[PDB]
Amino acid sequence: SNAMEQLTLQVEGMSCGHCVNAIESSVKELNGVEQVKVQLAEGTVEVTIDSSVVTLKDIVAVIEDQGYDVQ
Repeated sequence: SNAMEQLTLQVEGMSCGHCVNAIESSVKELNGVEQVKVQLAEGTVEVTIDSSVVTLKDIVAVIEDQGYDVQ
């Protein structure tokens, strides 16, 4: 990570526990993502990303494609 920003995404669509693993990897699998904190009960995912590699849009695009609404 060259430049890691800690971003917290509010997530509409995680009603189940399997969603946790799904979305966390959906971000994590993306090269440039450092760590992901998927908070199922809170409806937020706090991700540390290297914005010198992965973009914010990349994160959102993949997450929503997996079936989540994130702001």
